[PDB]
Amino acid sequence: KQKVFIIRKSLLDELMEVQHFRTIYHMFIAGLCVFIISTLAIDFILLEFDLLIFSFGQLPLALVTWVPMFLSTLLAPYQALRLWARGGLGCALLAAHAVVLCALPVHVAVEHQLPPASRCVLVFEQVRFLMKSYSFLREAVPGILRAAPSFSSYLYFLFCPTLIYRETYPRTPYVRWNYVAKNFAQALGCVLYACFILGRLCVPVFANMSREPFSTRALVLSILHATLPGIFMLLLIFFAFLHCWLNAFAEMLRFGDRMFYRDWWNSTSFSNYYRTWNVVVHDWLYSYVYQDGLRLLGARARGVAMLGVFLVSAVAHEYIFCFVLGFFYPVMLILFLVIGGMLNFMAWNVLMWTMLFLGQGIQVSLYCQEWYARR
Amino acid sequence: KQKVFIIRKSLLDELMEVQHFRTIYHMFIAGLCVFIISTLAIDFILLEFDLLIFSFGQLPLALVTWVPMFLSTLLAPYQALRLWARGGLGCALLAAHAVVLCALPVHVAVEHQLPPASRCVLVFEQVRFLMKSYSFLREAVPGILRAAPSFSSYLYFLFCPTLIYRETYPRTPYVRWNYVAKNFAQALGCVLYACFILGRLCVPVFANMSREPFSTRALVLSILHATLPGIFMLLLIFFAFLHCWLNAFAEMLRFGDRMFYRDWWNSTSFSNYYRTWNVVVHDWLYSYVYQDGLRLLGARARGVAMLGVFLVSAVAHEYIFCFVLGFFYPVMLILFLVIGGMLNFMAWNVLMWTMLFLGQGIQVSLYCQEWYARR
Amino acid sequence: KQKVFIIRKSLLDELMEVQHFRTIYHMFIAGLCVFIISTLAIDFILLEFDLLIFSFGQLPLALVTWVPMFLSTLLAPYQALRLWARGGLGCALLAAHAVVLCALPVHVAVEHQLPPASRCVLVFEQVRFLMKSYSFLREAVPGILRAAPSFSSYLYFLFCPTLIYRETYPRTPYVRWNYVAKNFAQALGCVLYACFILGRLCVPVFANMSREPFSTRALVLSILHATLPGIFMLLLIFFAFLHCWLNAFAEMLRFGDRMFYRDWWNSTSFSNYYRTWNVVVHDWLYSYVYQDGLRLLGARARGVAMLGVFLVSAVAHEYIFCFVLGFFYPVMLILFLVIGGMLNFMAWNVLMWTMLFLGQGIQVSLYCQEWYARR
Amino acid sequence: KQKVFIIRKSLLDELMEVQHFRTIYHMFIAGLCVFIISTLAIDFILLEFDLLIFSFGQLPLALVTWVPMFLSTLLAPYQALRLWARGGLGCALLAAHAVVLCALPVHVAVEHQLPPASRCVLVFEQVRFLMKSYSFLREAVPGILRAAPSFSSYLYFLFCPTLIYRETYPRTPYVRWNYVAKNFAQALGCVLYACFILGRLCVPVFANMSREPFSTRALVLSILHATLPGIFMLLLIFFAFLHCWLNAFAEMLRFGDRMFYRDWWNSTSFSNYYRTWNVVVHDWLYSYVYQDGLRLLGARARGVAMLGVFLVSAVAHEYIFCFVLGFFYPVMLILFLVIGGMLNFMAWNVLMWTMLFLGQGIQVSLYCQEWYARR
Ligand SMILES: CC(C)c1cccc(C(C)C)c1NC(=O)NCC1(c2ccc(N(C)C)cc2)CCCC1
Ligand SMILES: CC(C)c1cccc(C(C)C)c1NC(=O)NCC1(c2ccc(N(C)C)cc2)CCCC1
Ligand SMILES: CC(C)c1cccc(C(C)C)c1NC(=O)NCC1(c2ccc(N(C)C)cc2)CCCC1
Ligand SMILES: CC(C)c1cccc(C(C)C)c1NC(=O)NCC1(c2ccc(N(C)C)cc2)CCCC1
Ligand SMILES: CC(C)CCC[C@@H](C)[C@H]1CC[C@H]2[C@@H]3CC=C4C[C@@H](O)CC[C@]4(C)[C@H]3CC[C@]12C
Ligand SMILES: CC(C)CCC[C@@H](C)[C@H]1CC[C@H]2[C@@H]3CC=C4C[C@@H](O)CC[C@]4(C)[C@H]3CC[C@]12C
Ligand SMILES: CC(C)CCC[C@@H](C)[C@H]1CC[C@H]2[C@@H]3CC=C4C[C@@H](O)CC[C@]4(C)[C@H]3CC[C@]12C
Ligand SMILES: CC(C)CCC[C@@H](C)[C@H]1CC[C@H]2[C@@H]3CC=C4C[C@@H](O)CC[C@]4(C)[C@H]3CC[C@]12C
Ligand SMILES: CC(C)CCC[C@@H](C)[C@H]1CC[C@H]2[C@@H]3CC=C4C[C@@H](O)CC[C@]4(C)[C@H]3CC[C@]12C
Ligand SMILES: CC(C)CCC[C@@H](C)[C@H]1CC[C@H]2[C@@H]3CC=C4C[C@@H](O)CC[C@]4(C)[C@H]3CC[C@]12C
Ligand SMILES: CC(C)CCC[C@@H](C)[C@H]1CC[C@H]2[C@@H]3CC=C4C[C@@H](O)CC[C@]4(C)[C@H]3CC[C@]12C
Ligand SMILES: CC(C)CCC[C@@H](C)[C@H]1CC[C@H]2[C@@H]3CC=C4C[C@@H](O)CC[C@]4(C)[C@H]3CC[C@]12C
Ligand SMILES: CCCCCCCC/C=C\CCCCCCCC(=O)O
Ligand SMILES: CCCCCCCC/C=C\CCCCCCCC(=O)O
Ligand SMILES: CCCCCCCC/C=C\CCCCCCCC(=O)O
Ligand SMILES: CCCCCCCC/C=C\CCCCCCCC(=O)O
Repeated sequence: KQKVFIIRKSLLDELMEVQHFRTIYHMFIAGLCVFIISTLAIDFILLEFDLLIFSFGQLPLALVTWVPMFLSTLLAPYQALRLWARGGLGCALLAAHAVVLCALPVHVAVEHQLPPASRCVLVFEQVRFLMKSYSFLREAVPGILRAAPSFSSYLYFLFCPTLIYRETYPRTPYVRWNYVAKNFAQALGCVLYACFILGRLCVPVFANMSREPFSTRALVLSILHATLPGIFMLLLIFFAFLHCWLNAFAEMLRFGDRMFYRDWWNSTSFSNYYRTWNVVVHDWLYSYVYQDGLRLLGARARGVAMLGVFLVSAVAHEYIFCFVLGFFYPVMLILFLVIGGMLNFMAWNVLMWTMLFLGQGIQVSLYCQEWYARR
Repeated sequence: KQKVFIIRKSLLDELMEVQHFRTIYHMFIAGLCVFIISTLAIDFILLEFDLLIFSFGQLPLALVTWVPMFLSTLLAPYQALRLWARGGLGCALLAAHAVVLCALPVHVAVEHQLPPASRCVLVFEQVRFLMKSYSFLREAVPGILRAAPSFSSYLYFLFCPTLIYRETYPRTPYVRWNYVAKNFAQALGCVLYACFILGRLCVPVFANMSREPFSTRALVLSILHATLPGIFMLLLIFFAFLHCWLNAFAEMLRFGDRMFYRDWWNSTSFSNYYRTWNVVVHDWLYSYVYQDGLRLLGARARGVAMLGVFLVSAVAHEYIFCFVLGFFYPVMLILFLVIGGMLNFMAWNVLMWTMLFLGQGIQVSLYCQEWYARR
Repeated sequence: KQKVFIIRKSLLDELMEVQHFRTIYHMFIAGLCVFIISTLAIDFILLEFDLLIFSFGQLPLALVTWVPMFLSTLLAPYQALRLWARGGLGCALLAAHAVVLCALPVHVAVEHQLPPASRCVLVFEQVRFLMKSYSFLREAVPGILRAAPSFSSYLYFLFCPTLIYRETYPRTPYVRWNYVAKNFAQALGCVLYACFILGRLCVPVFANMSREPFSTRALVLSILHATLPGIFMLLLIFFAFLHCWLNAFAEMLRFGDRMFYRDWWNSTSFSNYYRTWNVVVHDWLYSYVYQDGLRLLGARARGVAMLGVFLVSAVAHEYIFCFVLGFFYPVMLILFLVIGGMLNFMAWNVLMWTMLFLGQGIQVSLYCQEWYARR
Repeated sequence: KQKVFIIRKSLLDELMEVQHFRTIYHMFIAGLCVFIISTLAIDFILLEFDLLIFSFGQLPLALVTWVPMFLSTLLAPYQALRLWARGGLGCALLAAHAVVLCALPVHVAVEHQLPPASRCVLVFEQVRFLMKSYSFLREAVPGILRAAPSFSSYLYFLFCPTLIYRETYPRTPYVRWNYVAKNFAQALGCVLYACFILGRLCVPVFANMSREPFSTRALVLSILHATLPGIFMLLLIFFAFLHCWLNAFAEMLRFGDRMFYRDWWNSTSFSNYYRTWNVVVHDWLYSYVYQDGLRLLGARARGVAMLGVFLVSAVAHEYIFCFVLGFFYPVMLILFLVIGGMLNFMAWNVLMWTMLFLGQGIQVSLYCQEWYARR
């Protein structure tokens, strides 16, 4: 079974009309308004824009080095498949493409001493492009093996908010530019909220790790003190980059099928949590690793087939982190596995939320430790 | 217009069945589970039961001095009205009743050096009894002025969750003891949550006010650091003593009409906020001060009639606080007035939530300052 | 034969209407009025409230340590039987319940140096709860043994004036609050009468036991001098705690079947005296020891079966006394046995009344001796 | 209206069959049995027969000097009226009769130093004989005044339990000698009970009045200590000499109309108390002073007519007391008047019983004081 596309609307959006959720939304904006008034009134007697100006250090060079990678992932796979579907040298071309964005974004990352944010831009873009380039390839190839995909659909697909290539993509009548303006305003608001959290309740508690004799009193209490930044960081990532950002693009491109996330907050079974969190990357990983592993192995036993998807999911995130902050030690590999093992096999809903709270409380602390032990 | 009673169910209860709210409920229990695991794991290498054992110092003497006050407010008003409705000395008896719980709970509060919690018990009980005793009198008196209320209904009314005396009180078929057991379990859970907040994120930041040279750096930043304890304290008071506790008693006594609070979190207009927060005391204050002021004055201009209710509401809360922690300075009088003036006259919803957040952030800080400057 | 309940009225109550008994009742109130006028006129040139304030020393702590015992005996037996009737761990829970009010009321009695009155409160409450908790268990268990009792009926039963659990309890139309007010007024009057007796005709004769060379002149004459306090103490216990108090609760709870005592004062045979004095505890002891001993033993000879009930009745009262005044020596064990042996086997009515008069004359004297030899 | 005689039975006798009163009766016999066992067991290591042997000092001379007085009151009035009803010297004879028992029982009382008991015998006999001799005279005389009573009826009347002379006296079929034997057994039992009270709870507390500095501490407390002997003395006088003794004679003489006392213990109004206590002397006093005062004065105003009966009643009792113990000071004149004034003019039932209790408590104390201040 390969995914078939329908015209359902993003669950939170149709839910965002129910009044009590507009209240919760307003309560969180009040929370932002409290941080901005208090930080203003304190630092007046300027702001924590220290992070934004620092973190976005070489953002010009980041975007100027994004451009050629985008041009390469645009041209290379299409030309490769087009000549290859005329019966050549494509085998070398797509491999050269696989290299041009496997070395370039690492070279430009390390050799030019990039800050974290403008590093995370390029690393996300390289995984993104690898995923959807390969997706298009594995879709188009079986069509060629009889004893030409439309270019416009490909270029469209490269900006479409989904990683599955269908060259159908059932669309909406028109574009509510008021709605996309609101969505990007909220996305920027979310970035400012995350900036305030990392500037105020994350750094000041963790700046002073130079005064640590390997005691467990400034690690456990610090982890608990940092669990709330942790949960806000994760939940803001969710809202900003899965309901603000992807819905904004799903609007601009007239893209239907806006189910990027089903109710993950309701997930009783942990399988349901994997199923209904970030459904776009889940759909790619499911279609192109699980349902291809099952075919390649021909395995009745998914036991080895799955834990393949989990292993790829585990290395991808550690690669990203290890890349973004230049840290050789994986924590979220070991934490990913130990949380996997706990929630997978070992009102149940509470345990997931608890093991998610510390699931963040650990991530932030153990990183802000070595982000300063390296500085 | 005097209030008429109907068999509607408490809004949050019928809302508590909708699944996303069961999620939020579970998220908050996860929060509690994180505090208990972390406090256990820290203080093992015992608990903050320091507060519970301290705050409930003479709780025995508190309940044993509650008993006679309850016996007096039970007997005195009924006997007085009963002989007074036989044509006597009642005028002296009700005045003696008005004294016996105006002096006794102050005497036993000050002259025995009571802690805060077992002080707040008696002060709530004395205001409670004054309010509903007077309520019964002003209901039954006009019935007597023709040129006898059933006693069982009075003793019932004295325990009924509403402050209006109707001696009808439309009732429910039977008693779901599973539901009341759940409600009291949640109420105790709420007290443990509040204990953890006051023991962990309120006291440790505020213990060190002995090292203050009248700087505004350890007042403003401390107020913002204490805004979140503030909001949790208020919102736990709401859930514990308006949906856990009063619904539990509204169940045990087969009492219908469980509308103690309409959607206050939705209140756009501030008048609506006063209308739909703690509807029981609002209903008493409305019926017996506003609609009686309007009658006494005969005033077309409510301008003096209202600001009477607000003034009584303002002195009552300051009396409680000033009593409970033995503090002569009113803050929430001046704060009550300055917040009144701001939200009353000066998407709007956000401003209320913001001016509520600091509305708490101020109360806690300015008190935990003088609770230690006196100790 | 297990007891079946009927709607008969308490014999003394229906007798209290016959005019000559209203005379005797008035004669005894005259007696009280003589003590109050004379004590007032003497001690003016204040009262014997010395005993009431002393005896009720830590009455606050007594009621606050009563509360958890009541909560435990409410919850534990029901929850245990309920899960045990779902096919568990109940066997441990009821044993933990059997401990929580076997140690707690002894600990709080001895380790806090309680006075006699506020000791007798808790010791009565622990025996009371043990008796009716066990009663409920042994009633409900045989219902479960087929190859759920209503909770409301259990909590009701826990306050019902009878120790047999029936969950039927045939009830009266309504509640004569005038009658219950009268009953509690009489009960308080009885306590004041008993206070006056112990303060005037018991202590002043017995304070001077420091001047005793083991002579029989200040023991026998003192015993006779103290026989009348003795009879008034017993007969006031009868009227206060079997016709004032239990009828007041049998009224408040709409409980029918108010036969707590048949005409004991008429008892010719001593078996009839055991049968018709304090019929509630007699009914429990009969149903759950005699009629269960007969079943367990399968004994045609009740000779060992009875003297079981008598032995339990003998140890229970000595346990109470030994507990209440902290006296290791049993007298009313030996006196209970010697009076048993005399009236059981060895116009006849007179001998019982005589052997009751000294039956009291002994108890008081032999106690007020060692209550001061220990002080 | 002069009294007319009917065949009603003594109220307590027909009441003595109702079972609860047989219980009270047995309770009082138990009380006697306790005094006899305890006095025996004490004085063994003989009895208080000291009083009986002392008080009945010259009882032989008392009876031998009773005889001639009886012979005189028998013969003199009959012979006087018989000759006087033959048309003489009768006017001198009845006057000589009035002297022969007005001087003789005083002479033999004082000049021979008689003890109290054997004095009270003769003083009762002289008032008794005066009353019924005069009664017969005032009955028979109006029959003679037309322009002979049967002797046997007179001699009978002189022993009849009533003071009104009717020479009809409606009689009963026969004589239940079992019943009269029981009555005299009870009468002797009552004398033994009174002896025990005066020997044990009256004298030992009052022997030590030689050690009094005119303090009010050994007068008020002693009066209260002696109120219970007081009430038993009065109530035993009632039972012994109005239900044991007069009913025994009302049996032996086949006399109907045994209403010597209606329910005095029920008397709400004090007029009812005078009406229904000792109805025999009341009937004489009513018939021969009140209904003759009203005739002599012809007074519409009974105000002076009554207070005549009260004055005669007041002097008669003080004469008796003053005679019996040789005490010149009247207390029960002043107490009679002060109790008269209080209960006559100034659930009401209680006050009478209270003012009776002290009404005795005073009498005994104030006498046992001067019975020893004279000895
Ligand atoms: C949030 C994470 C623990 C998680 C839980 C369950 C399932 C998944 C995948 C297989 C869909 C993920 N990982 C993810 O979605 N990674 C991609 C993104 C991501 C989210 C959070 C994090 N952090 C934990 C910082 C990193 C990447 C989504 C939004 C931005 C990219
Ligand atoms: C919460 C408060 C600012 C407020 C806002 C709007 C309207 C009212 C009244 C007129 C109903 C109140 N005050 C109140 O309800 N006082 C009584 C109680 C109360 C609530 C909070 C506080 N604190 C602010 C600690 C004190 C009392 C309700 C729950 C317990 C008693
Ligand atoms: C009064 C006692 C000697 C007695 C005689 C005959 C039968 C019984 C029982 C088996 C019903 C008792 N004991 C009793 O009833 N104990 C319980 C109570 C009791 C009564 C008197 C005493 N005292 C002798 C002080 C102690 C307990 C009843 C009222 C208060 C509790
Ligand atoms: C008992 C007395 C206070 C009293 C109250 C009310 C009415 C009367 C009369 C008018 C019938 C009397 N007095 C009386 O009855 N005197 C005669 C007797 C009497 C009774 C008691 C006393 N004492 C007070 C010792 C003296 C005489 C009756 C039984 C023996 C003679
Ligand atoms: C606009 C700026 C201030 C960011 C606002 C973020 C808020 C409005 C968004 C981001 C994540 C969202 C939450 C994530 C999921 C849940 C759990 C659900 O059971 C209740 C709604 C709730 C709690 C959502 C409410 C709206 C939400 C809180
Ligand atoms: C709070 C501080 C650290 C600001 C954080 C800035 C970074 C972490 C945030 C802000 C804007 C975000 C980016 C905006 C949108 C995109 C395009 C998408 O195709 C890849 C992810 C990427 C590149 C996001 C990654 C995370 C991001 C770069
Ligand atoms: C049981 C213990 C842990 C206390 C739990 C308190 C939680 C479950 C209760 C107390 C107060 C309640 C909240 C108060 C009002 C709102 C605003 C509304 O727009 C969304 C629901 C929400 C957010 C409620 C959800 C449930 C709630 C959070
Ligand atoms: C967190 C720490 C300080 C514990 C706080 C304990 C106090 C503040 C809480 C816990 C239980 C609460 C009480 C329980 C219920 C009642 C009965 C009601 O008729 C008056 C209010 C009153 C008396 C509550 C007042 C507030 C209260 C006393
Ligand atoms: C109200 C205060 C003063 C206490 C009064 C106690 C009196 C009124 C009560 C308590 C015990 C009762 C007594 C106990 C039993 C008997 C024996 C019976 O054969 C006659 C009634 C009699 C004598 C009762 C009469 C009423 C009584 C005496
Ligand atoms: C005369 C002086 C000593 C006063 C005596 C006070 C004591 C002995 C009396 C007064 C009130 C009585 C208590 C009131 C009612 C109850 C509740 C019942 O479920 C158990 C017995 C118990 C607890 C009684 C026991 C005896 C008691 C405690
Ligand atoms: C035979 C010896 C022991 C003397 C016995 C005296 C007793 C049995 C007699 C003498 C006086 C009598 C009492 C006097 C009047 C009353 C008041 C009445 O409302 C109840 C009966 C009662 C209480 C009588 C009961 C029997 C009585 C007590
Ligand atoms: C307790 C001690 C003092 C014994 C008292 C003995 C005296 C007071 C008692 C015992 C027997 C009684 C007497 C027996 C019967 C009679 C005959 C009657 O026609 C006159 C009264 C009279 C004479 C009684 C008067 C009181 C009396 C004399
Ligand atoms: C597993 C690692 C996470 C990789 C993140 C993938 C994000 C989802 C992928 C594609 C949808 C994004 C489409 C809209 C972004 C266009 C912005 C741009 O090109 O600058
Ligand atoms: C304005 C000051 C706030 C006063 C608080 C009043 C609370 C609401 C009043 C009555 C409803 C309470 C009924 C249930 C409580 C019974 C508990 C008890 O009696 O101990
Ligand atoms: C044998 C030892 C005597 C034990 C005494 C037992 C008393 C009779 C038992 C139960 C009936 C009492 C019911 C009314 C009391 C409720 C008062 C309360 O709970 O405080
Ligand atoms: C007012 C002073 C009291 C006087 C007492 C009078 C007693 C009642 C009078 C007469 C009835 C007595 C009849 C039986 C007694 C005969 C005994 C005898 O003669 O020895």
